[PDB]
Amino acid sequence: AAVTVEEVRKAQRASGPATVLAIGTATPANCVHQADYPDYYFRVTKSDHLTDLKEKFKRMCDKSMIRKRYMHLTEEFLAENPNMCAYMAPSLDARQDIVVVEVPKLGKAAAQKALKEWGQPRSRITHLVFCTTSGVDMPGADYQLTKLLGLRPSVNRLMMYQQGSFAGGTVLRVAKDLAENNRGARVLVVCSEITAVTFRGPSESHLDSLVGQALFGDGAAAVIVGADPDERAERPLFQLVSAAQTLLPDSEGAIDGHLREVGLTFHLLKDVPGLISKNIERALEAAFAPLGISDWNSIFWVAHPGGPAILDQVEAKVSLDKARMRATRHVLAEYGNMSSACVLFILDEMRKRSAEDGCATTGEGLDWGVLFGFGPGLTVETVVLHSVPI
Amino acid sequence: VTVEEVRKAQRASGPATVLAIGTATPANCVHQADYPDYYFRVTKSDHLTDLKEKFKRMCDKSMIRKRYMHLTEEFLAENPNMCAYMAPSLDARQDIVVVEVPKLGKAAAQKALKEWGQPRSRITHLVFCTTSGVDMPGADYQLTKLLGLRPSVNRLMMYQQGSFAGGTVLRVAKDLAENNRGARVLVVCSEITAVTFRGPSESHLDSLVGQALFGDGAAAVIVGADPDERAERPLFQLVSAAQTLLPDSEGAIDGHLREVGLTFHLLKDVPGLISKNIERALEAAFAPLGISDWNSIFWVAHPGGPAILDQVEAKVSLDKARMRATRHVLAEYGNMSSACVLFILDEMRKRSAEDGCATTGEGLDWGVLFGFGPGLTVETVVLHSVPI
Repeated sequence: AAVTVEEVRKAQRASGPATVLAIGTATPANCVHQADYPDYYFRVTKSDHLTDLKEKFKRMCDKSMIRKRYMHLTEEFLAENPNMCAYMAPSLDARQDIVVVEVPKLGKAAAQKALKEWGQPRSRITHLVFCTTSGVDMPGADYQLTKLLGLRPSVNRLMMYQQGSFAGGTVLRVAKDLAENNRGARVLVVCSEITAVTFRGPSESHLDSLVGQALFGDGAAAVIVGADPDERAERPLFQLVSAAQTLLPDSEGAIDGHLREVGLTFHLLKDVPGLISKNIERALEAAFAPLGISDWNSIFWVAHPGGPAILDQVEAKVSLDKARMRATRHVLAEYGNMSSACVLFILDEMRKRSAEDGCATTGEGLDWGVLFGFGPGLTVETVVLHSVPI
Repeated sequence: VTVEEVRKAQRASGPATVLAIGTATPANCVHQADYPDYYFRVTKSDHLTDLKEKFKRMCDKSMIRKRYMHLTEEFLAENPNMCAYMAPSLDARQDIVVVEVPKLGKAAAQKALKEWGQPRSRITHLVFCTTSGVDMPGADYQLTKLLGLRPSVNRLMMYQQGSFAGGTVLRVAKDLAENNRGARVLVVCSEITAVTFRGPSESHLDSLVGQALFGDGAAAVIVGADPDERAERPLFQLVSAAQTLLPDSEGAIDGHLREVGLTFHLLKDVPGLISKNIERALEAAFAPLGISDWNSIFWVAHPGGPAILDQVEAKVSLDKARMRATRHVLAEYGNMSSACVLFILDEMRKRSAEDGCATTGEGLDWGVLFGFGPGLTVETVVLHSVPI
């Protein structure tokens, strides 16, 4: 009645670009070393008699380029739940009972670290973006995390369920609009993935699911995003310049994922590394041409480590310097494939190594960077990042 | 090129505007007057006469005249596990909704896109919201294919949201259309009850009441900033958007996706809790605008149930005409979860047209859209009508 909508819009809106104010990561305590996983996995699933199948899983884990992973699932638990140890056995209820609890709990550990580095009180958080691919529930994990952290009972929550490995970029793309369109907004972004929904025994008939057993790991990464940082009170890490999403052509059913009574099952049709390599440059050009940037070796890289073959085939297609994917490959080695949370681990790794290596910026000395998310549909999320002087 | 130069050229200017609304439902229509007989027949529960009497009272007090349901008596005959109260059936239910949910959303999206009149290539964002099943790639991907939208459309997949997500999608579309020059957000809420349909159980009347209220439907809305005065005709403006959790409302509405499907659980007094807090939500949204006469703003309230509307309307002594659109959608469609408030929007502007009302908001200037759902979550969207 007093103010007009244009006056509200003018007042409501923020200035400046969405900025990463803090990054925090967390994993389950239980740590499984990749060198020992073929024996561990084949023992807990009672499959040591399938010798030829175990030999293939050994080479699978050898090619994985993963040194270790963290998993909430323990041998003691798995001994009590043979329905989650067989390849195809009704067990979704058992799996949901775990993830609907542990996924929010692990996200709290990651967000607690991000908030402590942030230094501001939780009460300043105005937006919560929670993303997971491990189970669904109502109220969602976003509700669980809010209660666990004690966030304001008016936080604008966004719950990303069953998204897939590309959601790491989707959450940044979402946070970018939330922080930039609302003046004092402070967005807590949380990705949390626990493999208890996809863990299952081996089968010589469904080898695509076997690679998942060699790559998927548990973990959560939290990020605090906001525009117009408070100087001397907040420490800008990266800037979210732009975000785009796209579907690669001829990639229709490349990676399918179905939530059934046997839990979450993944199905691999078509060459995923090849499909990404053939089109990565086109994604790079769409995001950096209006920027006047052509040298793909002049920008710091953040790529979802879906598998070592994806990294190799993209690094070879565009002739990347082997230092550009150093942070990406490092996270894959110490954590495995953690689905959406992976790209947020690499961000934390890149900035951590940069400050420890005396780089000029948080982006390995470079100014501009690119963040790639890869997942079902052959969806590619592309986020143009910018570093901050160190 | 510096980041600041990007930000200035990349963000939109005016307020987020609803440019079109389209709705769609399954063909099969089921009349509330016959549902007690039908429901207890297909579920083979006619031996529970005392229960059938309770259900009949549920349906008669529901203020629902008819509902649309993809589930047919023929299909239910071939799937007795979905007619039982608790029997393994998630695979069967998923097989339906992963296919029909995007398809029903396509029917509504076609309508909306037609009224919009612009080429489908101009759609830059897609927000897909459903509580009926999950899949990878999600329903957003299937709809992108079905509609022929551009690859590179920015998709947001809202799975397993609940009955408050009608407001959620608007909140999302608002920030998307306002921060990005040229963005045109296609918003689709699509719900199908084949994931919650189940037989009756004397020990769980709360699940039984869901069987009397929930219905199928999809609604599409096209949201954009800075409309084209020539090619585009605005319908509503999204001024603000806010979500909040209601105190002492823990466990009021729970929903679990299990091997027997999606089961709903009811604790506490949902209408009493929403009525007890509705005035705080109004004041929080409208006090900074100088508004305090709830009778002089149009209303779009999620019709989670008749009691909710009655008790909210009684709390603020609402002019009974303020809920006519909400209650009509409830009567003619039932509780379609997230899509409800969008159906109500469409019925508001349409009734506003054939009535000779000065605005799309029943002649009024400012309005409120409420979404109610699990966590006792309340979404509050402040709207502004458009002159007719």
